[PDB]
Amino acid sequence: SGAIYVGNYRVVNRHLATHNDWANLVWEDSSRDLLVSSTTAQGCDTIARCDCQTGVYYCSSRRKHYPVSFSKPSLIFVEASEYYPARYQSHLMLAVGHSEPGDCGGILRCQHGVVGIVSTGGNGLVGFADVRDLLWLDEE
Ligand SMILES: Cn1ncc2ccc(CN3C[C@@H](C(N)=O)CCC3=O)cc21
Ligand SMILES: [Zn+2]
Repeated sequence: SGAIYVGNYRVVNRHLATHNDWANLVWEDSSRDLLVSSTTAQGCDTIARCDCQTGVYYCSSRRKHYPVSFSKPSLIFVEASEYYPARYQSHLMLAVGHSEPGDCGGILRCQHGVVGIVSTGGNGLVGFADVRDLLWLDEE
């Protein structure tokens, strides 16, 4: 579990969005496993606007923050799960690291701010849904 709070927006994994998130929906994309909803309170996170490929992510299954190298956002095939059938997920970045399904929502960050959230994994590879291209998150 986990979310990004920037301005009057909440960014979560689409498969973990609540009824309030869908009722207050701003934007969602199944192929990215992302959903953004509106909030009443101002958020404190800053989205990174960069092409960093090094950062740190939080892994709830280890209660640890791991420094990683990660790939550029790309279209990657993702196996079937209880949430989606087998499909290609876009804007996904992989790193060599530990993750389990419940780790989705854990933030990946670089020196410039929030890069993305854990969304996929397995076989010692963790996958993050990129958010750096969503420039509108920085303005109302
Ligand atoms: C985060 N993580 N670490 C290992 C691992 C193994 C399997 C899965 C399966 N999965 C894929 C997600 C998607 N973005 O398609 C949806 C939710 C989900 O349970 C995730 C995993
Ligand atoms: Zn950066």
